[PDB]
Amino acid sequence: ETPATRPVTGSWKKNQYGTWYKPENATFVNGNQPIVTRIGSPFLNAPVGGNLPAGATIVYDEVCIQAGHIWIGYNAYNGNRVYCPVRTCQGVPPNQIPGVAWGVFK
Repeated sequence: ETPATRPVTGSWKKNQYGTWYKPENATFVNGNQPIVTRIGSPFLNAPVGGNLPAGATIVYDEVCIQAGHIWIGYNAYNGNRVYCPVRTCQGVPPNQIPGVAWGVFK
């Protein structure tokens, strides 16, 4: 597995890649802009899965922080780990600074 072994940061925890994540099951309703989604990894340098249409409702199970962005981790029908950037984050938690969301989080 390789996550953070010690009880750290509570909600957020850092994985082996140095990506901060948290398991959170929510619905992300994309706003008025299509978002570039990634697969496997939450990076701008990660393989692109496609663009998420504006107004698409995503059910995600994870939120990650990497590449100055906050990402949502969900799976596609092919089993792809799709990461959609949902907002920016200046720095890494616990002192994270999340920018405006590109949608809603239900």
